[PDB]
Amino acid sequence: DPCECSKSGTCNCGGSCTCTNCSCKSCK
Ligand SMILES: [Cd+2]
Ligand SMILES: [Cd+2]
Ligand SMILES: [Cd+2]
Repeated sequence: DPCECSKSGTCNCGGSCTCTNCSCKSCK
């Protein structure tokens, strides 16, 4: 299962990360 980021289509890691198995440079 992909991360809500790639799943949903619109990442939302602006501020704090909550989702699991992430891989964004805006959080990581
Ligand atoms: Cd993200
Ligand atoms: Cd994240
Ligand atoms: Cd994510």
